[PDB]
Amino acid sequence: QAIKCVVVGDGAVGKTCLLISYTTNAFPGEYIPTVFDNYSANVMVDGKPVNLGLWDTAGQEDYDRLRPLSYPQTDVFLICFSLVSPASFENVRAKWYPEVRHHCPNTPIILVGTKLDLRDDKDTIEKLKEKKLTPITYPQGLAMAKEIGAVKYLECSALTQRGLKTVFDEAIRAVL
Ligand SMILES: Nc1nc2c(ncn2[C@@H]2O[C@H](COP(=O)(O)OP(=O)(O)NP(=O)(O)O)[C@@H](O)[C@H]2O)c(=O)[nH]1
Ligand SMILES: [Mg+2]
Repeated sequence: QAIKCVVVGDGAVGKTCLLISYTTNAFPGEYIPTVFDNYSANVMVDGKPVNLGLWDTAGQEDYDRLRPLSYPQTDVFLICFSLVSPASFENVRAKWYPEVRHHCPNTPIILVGTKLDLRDDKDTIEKLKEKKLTPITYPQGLAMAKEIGAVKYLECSALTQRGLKTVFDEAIRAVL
């Protein structure tokens, strides 16, 4: 079964790394901003084989009139935000949930907190502290998910791969 999955979210949240770590079991060298890339993976979820078409989108605001072109016939959306960027988190409800629902009213949304490894990280906590900012907790993620009518909230690290397979397993489970 062919399943189309589109990934959106603010620039630098870890969309590309998420997709490349999942499909190749390797974390990308540098940070090259995505224009548009196309990945695929053969998955087995609950006894079913699936062709998972993964569509990587640009998080830069410049591509606002270009991004909705990826949206038709989408089976499941991943809206991504960094657990370590409150700003990216606020934009889940301010930008990404509205943009997805204006074009795809019904398509299931999975909300995905990325960079889980960085949540308990010393340098990062302290760097957010100096701006009177704090990492996004799990309860807040779940409330945001309910807020945007997401079908699942999941947390993962593209770096350690912690929670990474479940993201896509649940993405497929929201279509099936
Ligand atoms: N610690 C940590 N860093 C991560 C993780 N995922 C991505 N990063 C870092 O975050 C930066 C952005 O990653 P990237 O996947 O390119 O984000 P993006 O959402 O694709 N950006 P764009 O919208 O511009 O394409 C990179 O420096 C990358 O190494 C993660 O799970 N943990
Ligand atoms: Mg990218």
